[PDB]
Amino acid sequence: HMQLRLYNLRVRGLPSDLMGITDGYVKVFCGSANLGETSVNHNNANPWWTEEFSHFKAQENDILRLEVHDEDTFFDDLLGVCQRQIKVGTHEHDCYLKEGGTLHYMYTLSV
Ligand SMILES: [Ca+2]
Ligand SMILES: [Ca+2]
Ligand SMILES: [Ca+2]
Repeated sequence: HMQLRLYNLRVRGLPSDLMGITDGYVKVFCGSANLGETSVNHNNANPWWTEEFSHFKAQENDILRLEVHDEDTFFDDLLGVCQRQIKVGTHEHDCYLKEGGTLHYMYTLSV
């Protein structure tokens, strides 16, 4: 087992919602294990989140998948997906979201 820690999620420049400012949250997977989701950062085009995510059964080269969604009343909209293979150490990354904006994040993979 290796330990993965995913943290410092933030987005710059989310697009408009159908009505007003987007209500973003991030869902986190590692090797298709569901690691959970952040709270919704309501009415914020440039959110950052305090939440962090750990996975104590990771392996090097597992695929980290980050999904940025907009919360809505009837159907949430998936704005973008960032995927990469995890490497030992601490790494900072950014990702351009299909529907607009850029996601920045860090992770640490250990032991
Ligand atoms: Ca929407
Ligand atoms: Ca809103
Ligand atoms: Ca919304």
